Amino acid sequence: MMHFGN
Amino acid sequence: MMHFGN
Amino acid sequence: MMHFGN
Amino acid sequence: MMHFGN
Amino acid sequence: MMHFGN
Amino acid sequence: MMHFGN
Amino acid sequence: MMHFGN
Amino acid sequence: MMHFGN
Amino acid sequence: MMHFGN
Amino acid sequence: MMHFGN
Amino acid sequence: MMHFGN
Amino acid sequence: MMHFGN
Repeated sequence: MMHFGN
Repeated sequence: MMHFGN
Repeated sequence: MMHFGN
Repeated sequence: MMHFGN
Repeated sequence: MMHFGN
Repeated sequence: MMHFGN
Repeated sequence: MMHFGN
Repeated sequence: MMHFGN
Repeated sequence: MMHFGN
Repeated sequence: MMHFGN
Repeated sequence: MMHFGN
Repeated sequence: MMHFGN
């Protein structure tokens, strides 16, 4: 999984 | 935001 | 799955 | 927003 | 499935 | 923030 | 199921 | 709000 | 399940 | 808020 | 599970 | 806040 956030 | 997952 | 959001 | 999924 | 929204 | 995981 | 609301 | 579920 | 809210 | 779960 | 909140 | 768990 790859998560990109603030 | 981006979420790449299964 | 691929999710693109705010 | 974009959701690509099954 | 592909969903494009606000 | 970025999280790359399984 | 997919629900989109306020 | 968005809810994607079974 | 995926839930997006306030 | 986002909750990704089973 | 992944939870993102305040 | 973020919680990644099982």
